[PDB]
Amino acid sequence: MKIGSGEKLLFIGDSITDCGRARPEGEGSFGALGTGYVAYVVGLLQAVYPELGIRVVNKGISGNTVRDLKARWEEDVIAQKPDWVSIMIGINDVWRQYDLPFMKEKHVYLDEYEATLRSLVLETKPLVKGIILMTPFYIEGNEQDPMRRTMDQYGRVVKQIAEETNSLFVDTQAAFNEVLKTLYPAALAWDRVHPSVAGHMILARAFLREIGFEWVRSR
Amino acid sequence: MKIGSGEKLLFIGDSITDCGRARPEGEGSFGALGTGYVAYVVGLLQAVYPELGIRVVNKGISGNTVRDLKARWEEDVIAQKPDWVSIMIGINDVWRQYDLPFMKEKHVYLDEYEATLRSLVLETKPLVKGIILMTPFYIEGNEQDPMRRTMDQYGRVVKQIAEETNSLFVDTQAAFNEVLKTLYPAALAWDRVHPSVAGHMILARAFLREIGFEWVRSR
Amino acid sequence: MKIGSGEKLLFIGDSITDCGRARPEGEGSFGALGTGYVAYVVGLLQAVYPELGIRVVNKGISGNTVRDLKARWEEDVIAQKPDWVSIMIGINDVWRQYDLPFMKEKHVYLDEYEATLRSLVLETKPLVKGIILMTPFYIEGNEQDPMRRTMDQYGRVVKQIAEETNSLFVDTQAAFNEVLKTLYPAALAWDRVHPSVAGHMILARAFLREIGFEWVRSR
Amino acid sequence: MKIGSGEKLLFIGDSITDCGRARPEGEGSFGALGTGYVAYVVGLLQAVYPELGIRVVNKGISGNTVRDLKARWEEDVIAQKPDWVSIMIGINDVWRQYDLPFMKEKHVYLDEYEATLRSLVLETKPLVKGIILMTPFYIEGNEQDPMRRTMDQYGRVVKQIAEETNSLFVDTQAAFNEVLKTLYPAALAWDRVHPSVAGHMILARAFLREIGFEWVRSR
Amino acid sequence: MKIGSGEKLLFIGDSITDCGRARPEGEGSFGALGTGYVAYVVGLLQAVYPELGIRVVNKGISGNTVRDLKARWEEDVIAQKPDWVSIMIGINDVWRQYDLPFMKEKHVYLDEYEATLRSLVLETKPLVKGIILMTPFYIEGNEQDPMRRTMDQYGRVVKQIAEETNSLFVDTQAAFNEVLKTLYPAALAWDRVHPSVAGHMILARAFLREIGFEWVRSR
Amino acid sequence: MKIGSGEKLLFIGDSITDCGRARPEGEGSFGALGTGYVAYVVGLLQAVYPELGIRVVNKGISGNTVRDLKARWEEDVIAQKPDWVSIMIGINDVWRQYDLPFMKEKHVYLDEYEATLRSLVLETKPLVKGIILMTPFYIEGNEQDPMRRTMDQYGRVVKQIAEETNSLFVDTQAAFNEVLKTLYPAALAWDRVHPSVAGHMILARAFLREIGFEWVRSR
Amino acid sequence: MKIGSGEKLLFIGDSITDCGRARPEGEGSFGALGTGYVAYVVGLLQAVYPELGIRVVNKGISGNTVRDLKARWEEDVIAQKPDWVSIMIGINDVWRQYDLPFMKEKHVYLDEYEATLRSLVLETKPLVKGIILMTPFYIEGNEQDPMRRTMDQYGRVVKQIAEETNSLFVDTQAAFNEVLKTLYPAALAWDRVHPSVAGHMILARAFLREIGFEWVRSR
Amino acid sequence: MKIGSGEKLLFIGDSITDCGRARPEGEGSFGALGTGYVAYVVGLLQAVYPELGIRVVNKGISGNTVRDLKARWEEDVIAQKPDWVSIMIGINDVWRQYDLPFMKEKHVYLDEYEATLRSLVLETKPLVKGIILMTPFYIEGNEQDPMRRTMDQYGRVVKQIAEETNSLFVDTQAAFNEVLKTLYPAALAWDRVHPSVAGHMILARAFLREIGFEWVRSR
Ligand SMILES: [Cl-]
Ligand SMILES: [Cl-]
Ligand SMILES: [Cl-]
Ligand SMILES: [Cl-]
Ligand SMILES: [Cl-]
Ligand SMILES: [Cl-]
Ligand SMILES: [Cl-]
Ligand SMILES: [Cl-]
Ligand SMILES: [Cl-]
Ligand SMILES: [Cl-]
Ligand SMILES: [Cl-]
Ligand SMILES: [Cl-]
Ligand SMILES: [Cl-]
Ligand SMILES: [Cl-]
Ligand SMILES: [Cl-]
Ligand SMILES: [Cl-]
Repeated sequence: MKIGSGEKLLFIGDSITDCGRARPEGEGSFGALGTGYVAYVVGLLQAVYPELGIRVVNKGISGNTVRDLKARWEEDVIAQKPDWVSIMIGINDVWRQYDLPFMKEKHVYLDEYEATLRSLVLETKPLVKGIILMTPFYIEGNEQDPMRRTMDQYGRVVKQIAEETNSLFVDTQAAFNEVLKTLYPAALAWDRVHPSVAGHMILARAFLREIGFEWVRSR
Repeated sequence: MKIGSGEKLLFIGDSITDCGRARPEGEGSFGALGTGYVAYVVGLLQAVYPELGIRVVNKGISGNTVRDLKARWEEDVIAQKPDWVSIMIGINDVWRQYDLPFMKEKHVYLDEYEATLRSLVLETKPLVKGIILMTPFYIEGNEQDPMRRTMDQYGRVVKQIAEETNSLFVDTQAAFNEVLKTLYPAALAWDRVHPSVAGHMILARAFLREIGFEWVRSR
Repeated sequence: MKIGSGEKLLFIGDSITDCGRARPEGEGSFGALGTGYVAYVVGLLQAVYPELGIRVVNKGISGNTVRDLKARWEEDVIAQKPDWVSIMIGINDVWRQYDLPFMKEKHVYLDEYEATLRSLVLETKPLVKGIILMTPFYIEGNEQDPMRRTMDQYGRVVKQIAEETNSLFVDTQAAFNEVLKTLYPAALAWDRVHPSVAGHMILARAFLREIGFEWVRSR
Repeated sequence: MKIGSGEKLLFIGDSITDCGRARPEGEGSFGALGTGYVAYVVGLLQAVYPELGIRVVNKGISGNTVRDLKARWEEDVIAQKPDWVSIMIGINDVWRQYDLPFMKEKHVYLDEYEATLRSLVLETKPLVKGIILMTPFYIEGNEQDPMRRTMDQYGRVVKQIAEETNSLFVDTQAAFNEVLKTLYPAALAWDRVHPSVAGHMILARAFLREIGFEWVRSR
Repeated sequence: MKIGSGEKLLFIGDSITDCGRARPEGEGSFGALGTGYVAYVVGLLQAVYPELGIRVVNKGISGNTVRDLKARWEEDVIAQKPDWVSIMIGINDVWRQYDLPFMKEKHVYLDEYEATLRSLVLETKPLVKGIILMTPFYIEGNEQDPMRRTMDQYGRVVKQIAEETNSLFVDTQAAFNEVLKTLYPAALAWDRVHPSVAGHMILARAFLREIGFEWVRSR
Repeated sequence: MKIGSGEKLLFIGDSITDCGRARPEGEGSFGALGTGYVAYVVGLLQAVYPELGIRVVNKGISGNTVRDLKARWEEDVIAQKPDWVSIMIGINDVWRQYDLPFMKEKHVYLDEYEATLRSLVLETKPLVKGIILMTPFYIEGNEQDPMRRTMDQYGRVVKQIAEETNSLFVDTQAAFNEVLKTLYPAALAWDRVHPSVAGHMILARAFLREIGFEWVRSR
Repeated sequence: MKIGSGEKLLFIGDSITDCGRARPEGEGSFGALGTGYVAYVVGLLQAVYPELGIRVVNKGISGNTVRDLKARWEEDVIAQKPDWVSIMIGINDVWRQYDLPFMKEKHVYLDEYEATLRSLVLETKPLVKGIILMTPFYIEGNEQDPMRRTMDQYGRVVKQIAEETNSLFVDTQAAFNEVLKTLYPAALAWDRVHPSVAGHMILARAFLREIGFEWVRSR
Repeated sequence: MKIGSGEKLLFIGDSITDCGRARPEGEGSFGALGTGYVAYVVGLLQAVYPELGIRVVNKGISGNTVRDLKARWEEDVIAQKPDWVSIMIGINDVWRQYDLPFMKEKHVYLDEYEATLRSLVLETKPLVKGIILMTPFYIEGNEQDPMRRTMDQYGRVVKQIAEETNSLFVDTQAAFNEVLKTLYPAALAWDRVHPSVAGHMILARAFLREIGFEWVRSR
């Protein structure tokens, strides 16, 4: 378990991270974390590692791109003095290109995305114990569907950044891809983005595996 | 125009037809028709052929398969004594196979679909002046996406029942396919099924074209 | 088609233009345009000309007169940098004279209306590709009903302005008048102002015809 | 005053009568009567003739035609054992001909109107102390507007049934016509049917005048 | 009729005047006047004197005493430039003494009430055509019930002020007292203050009589 | 204490008893009892005699007269098998005579009141361990107010049925009369019937005193 | 009775004091006091000592610790110029330690609690007639349950402060403890903090006993 | 994994099972399962064993005891034809003894509990592929708290019915007891029964462990 006793873990991202969390503070055991993967992660950490006393904060905001993250980074991340920061962003940066193809100011293209994401990591890194970069995803098994193919470009950039900055790394697309050998997307998400509890459990599990959670502790 | 003065035109189908129509009656100029293609059809007929005096009833019900249509056919179609019946059914018959793959009782497989749709068309045809069979559709441009491929098969059944029964036929998939040469599905429908006003306009236009509507009357 | 690829078309007016559009921005494919003629225009443009990529903004506000338009023109029109501006105003300028005949400050009489409308057109014209002036209307077929007779005076002023300024011109009253050879007003609008889908389709069609939309493209 | 001490006065009709009255009972001093002319009548009677002890019941139902009155007459009129019955019906009988011209089953044409109203009056008359027939009306000053012209015909039927049955008679059209020499319809009722408090006062005053109310008692 | 053509009549007071009027403006034919005596007055004036074109504004605020009136007098009265001002205040000034007898700051005793009311009249008088002073009231027929006896003291002060300032005068208590020879208070108002439509009609009639309204005009 | 360990105490009456109790059951510690004197009684019993283990059911129904109690007596009283029944009824029996003086069917005059209450008490008495008859009341200190005077008569009937049947008796009027030497009615109840928490405490205290509650147990 | 005629008694605390009181003022006979012990105290004082005319203000705020009280003390206590101040605080100071054991900034430990509480008392004492210190409580009968054991430490500090400052003292825990010889906590409060009416009556009674209330006055 | 491909797993119990599941059906991927352990189980199965194709139905109903389960067993369990039935019941059977100690009909004492649960298990076992008996629980670490001690006894009954019937068994108390070595109950559940997401994760994990789930499959 990478995360130590008494440390503060902060999640940031878009609607997938937000999932109705309390604004602004995003912190608490009784519903403030929202109803998705972040809450599940916290639940599993308290169920299996209750004695760690890890404080968890949810700073997800629905609709955000990486441009949006940068605009609130000082208040929502730096000022919280976290020990660990998890980032999942990119879905909207890409989705806008495809759902509102002529509203170009809503789009964040790959080279802006890469430099902005890198800027967040590099600002943050000297201030925390660690960073977890989670790729964006698209719940679509055809690698050549245009949005899937784009998403994969963004996920490859995240991986490159994590390698270069010695951050932890969660490939969410790879997690979905395993399940998509069996299920058509619509069984997880009608819209291919916002999933069922199952999808959120896919995400929470992928995150926990990368931080060295054990389902039943050797300890 | 195939449809003539004083005739009662009754539309039946699933959510795409329903669009929040008034239940049970589904009839009237002031919101009873719902907010999608059926209303748009009636509006355009009224704007361009006000003198036709067509009465239009919306018997769409969200969620329905053709098995559900059969269960209400007597009270919602035959008892309304329509002159013209327009049917668009099949989306849910297919979609349940993909979004609830393990709840097999909710699926209506091709054998049940064909037999049932066929039976409804045959029973109805001698009772009315005319039938219009509209294909189901899936807003997805890849013919080898599994659900698109299934939907195309269901739509071949509809085409061949229309041909056999000398019913009018509207190929709604082909109408979307044209726009899909330009737009990614998400620009019309996040979930590839329930579209924007533009999608309902694609549907209304396809219907009207098949019934010989003229945008500006030749006269 | 007068409107070119990539251009921004902005509609302004009263409740007939507003129809519940999102405030303040009024822009988007999924409901921000409201539920009336503006949305229908956009729907038909995307259904038939998806590749044009025309951005459309709805700046209608319920209750407005031309005095009101002038008060928000800089923020709601100039600052949007549109390529095309469509204006429909006058209904309230006139209606107040008849529904609140003793609340005179709510009235905008014809000579103020004419000069104010002209001022908007002349301010705007050097900044855009084109202007579309749509007359106000009253859904009443008796030319000598007092409100109808007044409305027609205002529509004649709009026509004169469009001719003088080389704007495009939509005679909405003439569009209604054709339909009113068959229908009593109440079949379109109980209040003779706010119509059914059919009325909105009358308007959308009238607008599209003036910009050279084709229902089925020669192209 | 035609109406005397301890008598039960029952009003029946459509929305103009209903005005949100309590269902099913329609009786009582504290809001059960609704918010229009029936309540205003009861208030004025109470203010000026408190000692009369008149009981008043509102059996108005929004949307009704005379065909609807007949269907509920037994339970809503005869079973209430009133002394005096006031009827105002006909607006919807007419209005449906004009606002839903093609839904002919919703229309109640003059033959059905006369026969039915006549039958109700004849059946009721021997069971009660008195009947008051109030004309329907249309807030429109042009006698040749098609709906006004129809409404005037229906009102001639009412007048002649009242004369034949020696019922009291209230010419509500004539009461509006007087105000319409000054006001355009929209100042009283946007839709020419459901008026402001002023319109309900015109109705209440016309009723009271016919029953011999005095604003200040001669005594 | 004291009130002339084109003049502005403004009502001010407490909840009895307010009756849910629109804030802040309190002016309009379609519900802004609230649902009580003020609206009824306007209704009767439009029904019988439509050609007068009298503008009416409702500045009632629930809970107010005369202290409260003075605090908003410049914005709610002076700044409206009325021709006629009607005042009804005192009910709360008195009621608080009896319902919250130990919350003394809510009480306005008679000598403060008299001087404050006089100050409003004297400030206003040089700016208007006329003032109408309506007494407060308490719907209680025992002159020796403590609250009734107090209320009567306040009404006598209003009468004295009206005489001294040559204002018009409405004795609302005397109007109620006539009806209370027949009805127990609870038939008009459970709380002895907020009445039925009948009570509001008592008030509206009392006001109209003092301004020389005729129910049927000699004119 | 008259009431003993393990006994079921059932309260019945009108709004004063109901106070928003859960329907149909009316039983339980956590809000089912409503928010007035019945709940206050149960709370005080629990605070001071927790060991008594009294079960308490609230069968109050807003609006009821004794005629309504009779109509539900079998299912709401006898079928509950109580040990002790507390009745407080009469307010509405009286109040309808005064607030709806002309709706005579809603009145329950003294002959019906006495006969009915008497019959209920006689039928119930052999089936239970004990009955407590609480007078109705009117929060009004003037014995010659007409409704107070009637209520006092109804309360004499209750007292004399209690004496005859050796039932416990609570004179609720006398409990209010004591406070009314100090407070005007409006300080307890604007409408002289439905009081503040203080009024419900006056009722609860009167009940408890009659059943031999001690505020601090003598032990 | 310690509290004299005309004096102002102010309660402050957490949710147990707040119980939905009106913000900000917290004062009035008709619901502003909330629905718990404070209201009950006022009810009993008005039922038994109506002539005292004691004004009572509720300044409870849900969630508060003693740190929170100190932050609003000047506006919510000093500025009200009370004669008597009752304080009940500590429940949250303790509860947070146990429900959110890793959100340490929400905790108020005993030595901070003691000094802060003392500071409030000492600031206040020269400005009032008297202070009533009510212990916090936990509805749990096992003295060695960790939260109960902590709560008792805080209650002992309150007692010490009251002794040192010559304040009045209410041991709420001792009151509960008597009832907990019979009832399991859940019969009073599922959460062991927020009780039924019974629990609130326990509190109100404990408070009244300490101020020398008599249930039936010797006087 | 004990549970195999294509099998229908039906969960039944009280609120802890229900968690807002869809009624009556309780089945489906998109929210029908509710928001607690049942949904979490289904999500984890889907994330880790998507190919198993397990159908899962939630028949939990808030408030139920085993007496309630028996009353609906035919329609909610047997008629669903499940392969696997998971039962968790007993919380309410116990809790009513403690929170409503005097409403003895609501209690289900150990004799009724054992007999009834036993009978259900015996009747069901020959009709299905397997049964999983989950203990009730109480989030309380003191074995001598009276309700914890009772709950432990009920849980011994469940264990011994499971052993006798060769049913799978989940000791949910033991799973909470482990976390309770660290956390006070209030950190998981204020009321010691309805827990946070962490509590539902403790339950889901205990279930999954008993059915041989692997967090990462050995393969
Ligand atoms: Cl929380
Ligand atoms: Cl999002
Ligand atoms: Cl409609
Ligand atoms: Cl559907
Ligand atoms: Cl949108
Ligand atoms: Cl408008
Ligand atoms: Cl009523
Ligand atoms: Cl109607
Ligand atoms: Cl208005
Ligand atoms: Cl008021
Ligand atoms: Cl309860
Ligand atoms: Cl009642
Ligand atoms: Cl209050
Ligand atoms: Cl709190
Ligand atoms: Cl679902
Ligand atoms: Cl439950």
